[PDB]
Amino acid sequence: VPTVLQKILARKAEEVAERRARVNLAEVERLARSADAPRGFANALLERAKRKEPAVIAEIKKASPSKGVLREHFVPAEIARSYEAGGAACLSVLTDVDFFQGADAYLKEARAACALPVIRKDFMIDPYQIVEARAIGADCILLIVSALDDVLMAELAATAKSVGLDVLVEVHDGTELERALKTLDTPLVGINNRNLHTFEVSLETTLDLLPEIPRDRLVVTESGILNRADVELMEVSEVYAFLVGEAFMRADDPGLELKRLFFQ
Ligand SMILES: O=C(O)c1ccccc1NC[C@@H](O)[C@H](O)[C@H](O)COP(=O)(O)O
Repeated sequence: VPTVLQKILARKAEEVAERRARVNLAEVERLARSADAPRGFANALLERAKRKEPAVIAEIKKASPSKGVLREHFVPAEIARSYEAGGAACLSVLTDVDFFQGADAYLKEARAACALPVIRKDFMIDPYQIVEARAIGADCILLIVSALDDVLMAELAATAKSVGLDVLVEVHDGTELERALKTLDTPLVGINNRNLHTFEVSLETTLDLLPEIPRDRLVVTESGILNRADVELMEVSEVYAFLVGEAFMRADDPGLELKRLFFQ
């Protein structure tokens, strides 16, 4: 529905077709069976959150639709190592090329550089992309409720499980939340505080949904985390899992900014 999302998804269908033409599904499936074992993306968040410790998914993002270029000097392996040293639980690596100035290679490089699990941050609309995520070494994929009907969403999640990927489902409102909870049993329920129609950010997007989130799910609050008051708000509300990019991409030492926001 969101205009920018429609444009991304239209492009995404083209890119999938183009890649499938060059590398067909059977080959991507062979590469996925051969990849390094998944590192346990959900487990890494769950083991910290259950101890009331910050579970930070640190995001490697060169540019974005809402902000333009976020980091001039962009070396994924170095960002990954800084993130790990600063206390991140997992990484998020944008692999979308035309809207986030990302690349699949950035995920391979970030993952090889550290021992943390990595979510492929991209726009999944086709089982091909899910199998491909595992072939490039991802430990988790992203499903965006705004972008999917329920049957397709269940199908993509089932494809992910069958290649050993964890699933992060992202919602923006109560209607999307209830579709996600009814359709998927992943524990990882991501709430995006950034409205994709206006690009406005509200941390209360997360807080207002907590009364509908079962205790067997883990809330991952996404976007808008910029300062320590934001972190305090979430932790007092018993939100311990975060997806954060801009706050770190604007800093000289991204891992140090992570330590300053979460571990002092
Ligand atoms: O950030 C954007 O401009 C944007 C635009 C269109 C679609 C999705 C978008 N962002 C996806 C969102 O998951 C963010 O990359 C992460 O939540 C990290 O947010 P940040 O901490 O950088 O505000």
